[PDB]
Amino acid sequence: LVKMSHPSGDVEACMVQVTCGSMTLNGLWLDNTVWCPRHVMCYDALLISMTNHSFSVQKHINLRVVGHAMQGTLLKLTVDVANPSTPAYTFTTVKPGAAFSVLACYNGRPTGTFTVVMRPNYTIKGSFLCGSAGSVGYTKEGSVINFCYMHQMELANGTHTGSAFDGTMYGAFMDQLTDKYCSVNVVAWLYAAILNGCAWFVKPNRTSVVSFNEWALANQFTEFVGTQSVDMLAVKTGVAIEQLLYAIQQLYTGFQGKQILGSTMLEDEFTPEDVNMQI
Amino acid sequence: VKMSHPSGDVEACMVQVTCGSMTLNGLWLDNTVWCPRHVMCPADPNYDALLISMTNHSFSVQKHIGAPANLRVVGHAMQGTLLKLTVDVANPSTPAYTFTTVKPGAAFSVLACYNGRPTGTFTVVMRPNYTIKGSFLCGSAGSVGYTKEGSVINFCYMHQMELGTHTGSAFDGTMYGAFMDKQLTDKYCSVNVVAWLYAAILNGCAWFVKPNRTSVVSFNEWALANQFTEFVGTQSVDMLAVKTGVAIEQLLYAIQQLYTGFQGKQILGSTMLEDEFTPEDVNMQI
Repeated sequence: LVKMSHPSGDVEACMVQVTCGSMTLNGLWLDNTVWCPRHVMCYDALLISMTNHSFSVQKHINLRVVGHAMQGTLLKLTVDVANPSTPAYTFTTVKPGAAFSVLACYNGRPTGTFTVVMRPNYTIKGSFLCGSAGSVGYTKEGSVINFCYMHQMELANGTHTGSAFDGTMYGAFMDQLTDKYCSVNVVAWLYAAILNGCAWFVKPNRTSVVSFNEWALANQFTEFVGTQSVDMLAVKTGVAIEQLLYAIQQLYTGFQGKQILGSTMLEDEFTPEDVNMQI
Repeated sequence: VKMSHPSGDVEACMVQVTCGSMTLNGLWLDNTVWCPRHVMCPADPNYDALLISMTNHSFSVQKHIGAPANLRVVGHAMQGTLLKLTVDVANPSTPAYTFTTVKPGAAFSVLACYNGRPTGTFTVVMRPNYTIKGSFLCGSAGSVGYTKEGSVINFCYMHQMELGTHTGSAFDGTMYGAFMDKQLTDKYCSVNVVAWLYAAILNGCAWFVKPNRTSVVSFNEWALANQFTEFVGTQSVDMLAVKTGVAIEQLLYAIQQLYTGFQGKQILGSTMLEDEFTPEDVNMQI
């Protein structure tokens, strides 16, 4: 079990530096659009201020701005060349629990890639430094890249958030509720354990989904919704979901010893789809 | 967080290499395609023999990503556990590159491929027993590991086999830890826990740094019998030691008492030690 990101090449070819007056950060060049975070101008008063000569766009790794809009927390620039390296793409929101890949960029230059999970408090625990705004998070299905996160800000140490390409910011933060354990990913990780001969924590005892979801409201766990991915894990291991929901209720109380895939606490950052693909 | 280099560069150089009924990945730089030598093996073999049996067209090289399609093999040599295949088209997308061998504790990025197609990228550290903890399935041999200083790619790994651990070749042909294409006990990476501690100090968890200090030379001989690696300090560590004020010898003592166990305490809310982040990592991310 490894934190595994999509290869970053397709996205790499779309990362541009967008600049406006003093501030500069990362932009996403798709077709004739350049997406970027709007605080590049620091709002409706600020938009009237600018002209197309207020934005310069550079590709590092020759563009003129001939259009300007704002859409939510995002600037929708238009440019005179369609990116010849534009992947087949989509805009979509990620619901909490789900994982996506991040291309961390600075001054329009990609420098790192890693995977994060969209936390239940609508933040993400990645590694972002000053000027990484405009880095893009994405997943990939078949051949269609699917862009789901533009980076914008850092709330406290290590907690970051950002927007979907519809301009909406995750968790409505303007340019934090308590975190919870993603119950369905914990379930996946527990199945991953069983599939690697580490099954000391399984009992015949069971907790119904409804009982667990009530218990979850009281202990900062997410509502469990079963999926085909989880069901396939159930079949292969022989161990029912509800057994795992019981073991969670007990393991949270403490590991009393005793390890699971090298960890002393619960892991909620690997998804069912993650586990299936890797095991 | 575990953080791999962008892969677009390397993605441009991945090909599929076919020989008989066997297919895996190769790396395409200049006129040379490197691939693991067991692509020659039908379902203990004698590689020098099979390499003789190789005819002008026993090798086929497809490139799937970017602009297709097929490359003609023009000559074939063996080197170590790899094949050096020469092709008449030079890779236009070849970058500046070197062939470095990583040492244990060092971290490199892997690009996992299947039939020439990149499918995922992650980061491993090379284990003290010369294995890596990857995610690799059938047909992933040929997947390459690399680091990038400047815009220079340091290719350091070609994936060969599964032992649940993994190993492969340096690009000079030599398998890591001298495994054969037909496991000693792991140890804790002393310098990487030093680096991990330093990230704890830098983050507000500083309780373990008693003013007592164990020297390098003595921690080392201690390590030889408690499954730690010989500590070798580096300028990267020293930056992490000036920024905190805590001396290396302090944490070397702290490892000696923390190995016994955490006595009901948390560092980074970890009960065991983490040896999978490097001083370079800490320096970059904190």
